[PDB]
Amino acid sequence: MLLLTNHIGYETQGPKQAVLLCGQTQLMDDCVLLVCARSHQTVAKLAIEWHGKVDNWHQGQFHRIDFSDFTTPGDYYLRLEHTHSATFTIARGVLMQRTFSDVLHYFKSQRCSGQFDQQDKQVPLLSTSTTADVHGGWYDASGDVSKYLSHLSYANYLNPQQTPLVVWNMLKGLAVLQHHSGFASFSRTRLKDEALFGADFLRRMQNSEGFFYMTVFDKWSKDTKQREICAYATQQGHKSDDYQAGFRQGGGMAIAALAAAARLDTHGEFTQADYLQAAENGYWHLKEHNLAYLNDGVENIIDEYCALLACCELYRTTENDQYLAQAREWAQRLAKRQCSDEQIAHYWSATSNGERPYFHASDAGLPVIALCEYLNIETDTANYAQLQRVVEQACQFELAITQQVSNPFGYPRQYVKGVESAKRTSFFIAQDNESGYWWQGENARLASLASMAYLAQPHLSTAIAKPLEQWSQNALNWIVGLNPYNMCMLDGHGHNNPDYLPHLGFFNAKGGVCNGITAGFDDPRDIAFNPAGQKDDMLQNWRWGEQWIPHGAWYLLAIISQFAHF
Amino acid sequence: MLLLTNHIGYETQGPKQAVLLCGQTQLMDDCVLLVCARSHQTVAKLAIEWHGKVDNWHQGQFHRIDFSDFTTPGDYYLRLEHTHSATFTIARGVLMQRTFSDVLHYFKSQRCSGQFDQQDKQVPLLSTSTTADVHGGWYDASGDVSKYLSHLSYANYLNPQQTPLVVWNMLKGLAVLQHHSGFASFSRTRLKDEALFGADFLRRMQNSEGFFYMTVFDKWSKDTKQREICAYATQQGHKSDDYQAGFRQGGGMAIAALAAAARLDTHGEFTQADYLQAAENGYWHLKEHNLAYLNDGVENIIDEYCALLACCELYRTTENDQYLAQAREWAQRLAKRQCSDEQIAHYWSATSNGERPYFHASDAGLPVIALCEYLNIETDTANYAQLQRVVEQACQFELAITQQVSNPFGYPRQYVKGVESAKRTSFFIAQDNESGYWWQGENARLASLASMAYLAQPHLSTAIAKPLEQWSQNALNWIVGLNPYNMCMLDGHGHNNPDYLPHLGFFNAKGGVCNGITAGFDDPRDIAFNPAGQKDDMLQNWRWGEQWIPHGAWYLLAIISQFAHF
Repeated sequence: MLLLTNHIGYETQGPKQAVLLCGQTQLMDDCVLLVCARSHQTVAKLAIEWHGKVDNWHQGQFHRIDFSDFTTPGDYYLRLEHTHSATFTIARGVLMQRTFSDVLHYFKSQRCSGQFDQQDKQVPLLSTSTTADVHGGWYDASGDVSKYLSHLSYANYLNPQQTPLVVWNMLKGLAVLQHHSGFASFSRTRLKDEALFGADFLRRMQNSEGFFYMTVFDKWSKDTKQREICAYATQQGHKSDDYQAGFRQGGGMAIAALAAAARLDTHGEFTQADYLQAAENGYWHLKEHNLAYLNDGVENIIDEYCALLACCELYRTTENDQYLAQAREWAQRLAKRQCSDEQIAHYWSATSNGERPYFHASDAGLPVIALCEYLNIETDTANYAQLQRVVEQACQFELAITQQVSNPFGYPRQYVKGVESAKRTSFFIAQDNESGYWWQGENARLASLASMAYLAQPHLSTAIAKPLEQWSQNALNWIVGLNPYNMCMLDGHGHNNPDYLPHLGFFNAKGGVCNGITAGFDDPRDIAFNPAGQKDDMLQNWRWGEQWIPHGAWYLLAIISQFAHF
Repeated sequence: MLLLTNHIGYETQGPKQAVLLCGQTQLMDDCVLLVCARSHQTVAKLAIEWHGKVDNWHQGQFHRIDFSDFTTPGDYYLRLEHTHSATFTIARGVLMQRTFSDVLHYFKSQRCSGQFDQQDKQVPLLSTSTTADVHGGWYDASGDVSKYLSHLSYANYLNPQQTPLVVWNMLKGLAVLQHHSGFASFSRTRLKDEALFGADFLRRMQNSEGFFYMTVFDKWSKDTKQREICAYATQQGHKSDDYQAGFRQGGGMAIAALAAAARLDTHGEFTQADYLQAAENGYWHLKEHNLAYLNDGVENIIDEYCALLACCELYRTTENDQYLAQAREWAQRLAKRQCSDEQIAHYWSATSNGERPYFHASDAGLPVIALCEYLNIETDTANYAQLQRVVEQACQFELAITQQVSNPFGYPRQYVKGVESAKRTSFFIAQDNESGYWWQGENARLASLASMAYLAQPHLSTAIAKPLEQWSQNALNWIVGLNPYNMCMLDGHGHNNPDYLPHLGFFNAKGGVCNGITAGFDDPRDIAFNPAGQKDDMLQNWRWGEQWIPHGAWYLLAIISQFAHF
């Protein structure tokens, strides 16, 4: 008997729900009390909405309690007979003004420093006798002082955007809140400071030929002397000299950041001109050699969304028609990844035939986000209205799929497929993917989708506005404690914050978001977080408790997009 | 009915208590239940110890509940009829392994950066047309991006040690936990990284002539262009060109850090030789010109404790007898500050006549700490046994004074005197001091004293060991929520964390410790934290909610000393 809630709070003018975890499909009393937390007096009577089993999640039976129409600010909790929820807050831009500072502190806490950053001034390029100066940037995870543009390059369909995404997300934040007087001056300064710190690093990560180094990998040794520019593969981190980052391999996103970084009135250790050049150069180089840098030699959706962003950002900065033309092409290419099949319409396909769907535990939003950046700069109304309808259909999909089974928690669902298994709709990603091993929590994904929904509202019918308000909130709610494990994954907030590997001195950091909750280790249709079986297996326990900078970066853009939307 | 507890936990083999806040002097039933938090079954029956009123603290009536003899690890809470305490933990080195990481993250979060640090490369020296490169170090407070060796130099008896203390505390931490296998290798790396970052800054803060710059002050403007090397006075921060830091003005401590920094196998942006030189040079320069740099031209206790440390650290590093001789002199001088008067024995005197006692809301420990560093290096057994007895008597004092009135909370008491009041024993400092305005929370002071107790045990009888174990714990307990305001002052831990000025974007940072609780604003014998009267007055609300790097630094040394002691 648990009343699961957002451990932080709900928007005054926003969707609000909770979820009841119990034993039965119905109870005697069908009502829940919203109670003022100071006065302990009831302030609303709430109807329970029955549901029960969810996929095959062990914990028990789950039900929904909506209290959206309630719009009076303050602190409340839910009560149900004996049991009552944790206190939460209803206010305007609650998440933003509560967490934003701490998330940014996290980033500043995880800046590459000391021994490691000294060494990163003279880093071996694998297989050569060359060095590069690639100091700066952020350590990637609670237990990894390696620094990434991307990894899992070898699986092809999995490449997550890492250090670049951080930078671009931050710049994109500054963008939406420039002119917003409710965003404090010091708070704007802090976001520039961090963003430009990142930009500098991205600029340093570009080899003179025009490509960007993909990884600075230490094989998880925490050895200074093992820090090498490379790629790697498998869970044993076999290093390889394919360190050229293609569009999907984090290069596309690195261009987009540096182009946006160029538009700031201030700059970092490098000038605005320095950034823009590195962007333009880096783009036309990949326009030539992308395919040579792709492990399977075929561009997929990830390349398409990444490159579109790069072009959209370069046009904005330079106003040079070439880039609008390139955007237009990439957009048309991306719109082609919109596929319908015999059991679901307008899903995103990785492959061009529609045989393997797109699904991502990190950047799942970007398809729609990237199209929205295009729509923002596309003045020809034929092109606009075409790709407008793509964005509309893709959002209709996200809603359709997520509401096609019993889903009290509102957890965004997705179309997945394993290397050797059938296309199926799912809560979590296919564990049996091309990596051979890789799967973890999706907090990044959730916040990515949340961000997508908020940023798309400009280009969407007001028919589908309110539904996405809910979808996006339900995603965020999960991250901060409206989940079966009654666990806030944002550290230093809510309850039951998970740590990673304290006994080895690899702690989580306050303000960071951890990987999060996954499908069952043994049972794809169950749910798992640090399950007893594998909780102590250091080969597996990374999947849940460990923090990873994309989770934070997407959370940061989500809360800012949310703040802007109210 | 509140059962106040440590919001984190108690040592398995450590003193444990709670405090009952209620209405009455006695209750009907006189017993409290220690309850297992997982099984909800009783595990001990605890006697209440009656007390009632404390000084003139408004909240109500206070009683003690001791449960020290209970030594079974796990999670428990106290229950008393309907009401129960917050869950807490009993384990070995509980505070250290719970917080250490986060406190260090805080420091890395508060490193001087961005536009501010760029500007700190070319800082005007007030009244001249000179520049100094003083980039690095940590921002001083939640709402101050100025960087300090010390301030309140003008009041003479108030100078707190700031940036140097951080560095020295950290180095001193590394020292006690070198060889300690329970301190993770990565965790040692992080502490060096941060310490050496600090050392570099202290090295940069030394003008070539041999003195150190006292402050890098921006008049709280958060303006880049207002950053000037200077001193200042009053609450309006009137800048002045007396920027030479004497022994008490943070110079003594800066020497001590750089000397200890020289002993590390690794080094920062400057070499071990660079640090040692800056130390030796800086010392012999102050040995000459100290008096010229003191606002009132007279050395007081603060100079004596600061300089002793410097000498003790320089002897350890160089093994050059000159410094042991200097230590020996400073020690003899400091022992002279031990005074008895007609109502209290072996208090610390600021002035040489004993007319104004020493009391400090920051570094109150150092007298005894500095003598202990001397005792650590003093081989002549006459000198040792003399100053041994001083350290013994000074601790007997701290215990005597703190147990002379109804004191359920165990809050270390102190001998104070104002500009406008008689010598009196007190909980908090004299608000009516030489600053003209300055008084705040004493969390630094508490942790300073805790640290003192742990580090002194080597040189103390086992007769007075257990009492100081309790005193030190009772200090720490207060910081993390065993206080009338049921408030953990360590951010990201316990309950009711206070923020500072979020509406202006001057947030507290997770891992930091804030100023804390004070005497009543209107009533010296009451207690205050963000009281309604002054809570919104921005001229006064700094006194409570604001974070300040000494609180953190002393907390960090306390938890480390504690960890070492069990």
